[PDB]
Amino acid sequence: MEKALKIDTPQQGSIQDINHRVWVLQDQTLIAVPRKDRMSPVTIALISCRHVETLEKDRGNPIYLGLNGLNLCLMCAKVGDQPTLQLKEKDIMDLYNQPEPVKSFLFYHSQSGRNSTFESVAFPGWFIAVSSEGGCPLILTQELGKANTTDFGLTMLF
Repeated sequence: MEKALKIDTPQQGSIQDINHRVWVLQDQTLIAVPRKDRMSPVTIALISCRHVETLEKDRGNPIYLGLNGLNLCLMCAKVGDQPTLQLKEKDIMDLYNQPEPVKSFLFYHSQSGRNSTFESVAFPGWFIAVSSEGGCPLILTQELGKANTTDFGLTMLF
């Protein structure tokens, strides 16, 4: 069970509100559709990792998030070259329910001036990119040349 917090309840909402970038799971990949007739709204569920007792603390607080609709959540994968995101098949309420804080799916949450960032716990050095620039797919980046969006908020509701 959790220690003593006031944000244990799952907070589900969205991120499209940032720049009208709707997110759609398309052919096992999340892609932003900022201008498409075939768009589909989704939801983003965010919850703390109650089994943080065995996790790191120095680097920052690891938590988990997922899409609410087709049973899909963040998941680190590798293209046999470098790490990548795979939000397709994963459950968030399960990792919360059972003491299985799988770092490969957890992300350290941070903030830097009204902005929030999320770094891969199993593989630090990379940040999730919300893709609010042109309309790129949801991927992880380690360094960007002001071409992606790593620094942003969320529109999670409770």
